[PDB]
Amino acid sequence: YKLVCYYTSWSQYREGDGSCFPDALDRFLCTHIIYSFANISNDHIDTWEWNDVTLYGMLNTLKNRNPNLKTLLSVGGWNFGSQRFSKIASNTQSRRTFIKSVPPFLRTHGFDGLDLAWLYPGRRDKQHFTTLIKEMKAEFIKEAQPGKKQLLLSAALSAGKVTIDSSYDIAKISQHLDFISIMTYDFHGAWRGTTGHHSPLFRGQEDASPDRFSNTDYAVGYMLRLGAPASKLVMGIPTFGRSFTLASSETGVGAPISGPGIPGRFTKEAGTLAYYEICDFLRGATVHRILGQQVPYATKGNQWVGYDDQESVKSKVQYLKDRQLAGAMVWALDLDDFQGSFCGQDLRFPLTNAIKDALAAT
Ligand SMILES: *[C@@H]1O[C@H](CO)[C@@H](O[C@@H]2O[C@H](CO)[C@@H](O)[C@H](O)[C@H]2NC(C)=O)[C@H](O)[C@H]1NC(C)=O
Ligand SMILES: C[C@H]1CN(C2CCN(c3cc(Cl)ccn3)CC2)[C@@H](Cc2ccc(Cl)cc2)CO1
Repeated sequence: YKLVCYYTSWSQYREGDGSCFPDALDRFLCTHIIYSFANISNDHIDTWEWNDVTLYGMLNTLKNRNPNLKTLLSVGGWNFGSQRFSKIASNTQSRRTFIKSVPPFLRTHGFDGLDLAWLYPGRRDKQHFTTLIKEMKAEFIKEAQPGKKQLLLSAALSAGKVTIDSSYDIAKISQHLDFISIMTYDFHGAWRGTTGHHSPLFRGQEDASPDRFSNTDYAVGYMLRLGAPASKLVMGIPTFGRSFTLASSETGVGAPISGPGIPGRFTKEAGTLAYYEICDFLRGATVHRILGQQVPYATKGNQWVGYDDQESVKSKVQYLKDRQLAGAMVWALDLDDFQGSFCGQDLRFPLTNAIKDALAAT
């Protein structure tokens, strides 16, 4: 199995114990660590943060004592400008300048591959996305062709049925990608105005949600049916929760809300919490395992958060092993309890170690 784990470069700026640099990462935890994100500037791949070159080095030094560890650089992101990617991918000359810029940059900076994070191609970009992936892989084969270790090409793909149908030619891109990470979280399965879990494993109660699509199992089965080989499909597991402010005394799934949850102290983003912030939240909270969805929510006062814990990520690993998938993907290492100081067990990376342990289990 693969355990593909993201590190985000803006996590260095979080206050106090929230600050995360690559030298806090456990070199033996994951098989692949992906650094997010690189820019595209003047149609060339390029750095984003002022100190990316320093942080690239802190990450790649982890391979010194773990020669099996691979690193990739993820280009794009969700505040990149899909308009910007679209223009780069449709223009024949821009696309070639970008492809040609990628292997020198990865070799210069010590990376083993590129992860494409175009979030998200439009219906009008579906074929451009295929062409981009085909031509990028072709350049990687050419660059290695004299006995080099070939660079890896991965892509992070939406788990949302509407985006999958509009944006991706799954069967074609799967032939060229070394692996696909399906982003099986941030689902919006609840009726408008109500709570729901953003990463359920299955639909659960049939008469309680609008659609059958907003869950991990539907997305995985669908992408396999569309032609992604199981041996290339890496299943996303979040180390963050999505939260809501409750509008009444009701606290179950589908309870009325007035808006997103109160921001966490470190991540400062209403509607989201890192897992270590959730560990803090859990003191005084009530935890419920959602029947049929195989994941917990916690509620306290007027707050409600749907998240994954050690038990639920082991169930998700059992699921992916039953489906013979390639492994698990984790967003993100800096949202796990990487310090080991919040989740009361003294253990660093509690959620990602739980995933690692389940993948290794027999
Ligand atoms: C990422 O690259 C883009 C594209 O070059 C940069 O966007 C430019 O930024 C300058 C400085 O703010 C602006 O004056 C230009 O108008 C922008 N150009 C475009 C096409 O948007 C962006 O600054 C880069 N981001 C980084 C390095 O963090
Ligand atoms: C607007 C949504 C965006 N979503 C991202 C999750 C991560 N995902 C990727 C992207 C790639 Cl390339 C690869 C894997 N996953 C892209 C979407 C969450 C961000 C988040 C914010 C705050 C906190 Cl505390 C935790 C997570 C919640 O918000």
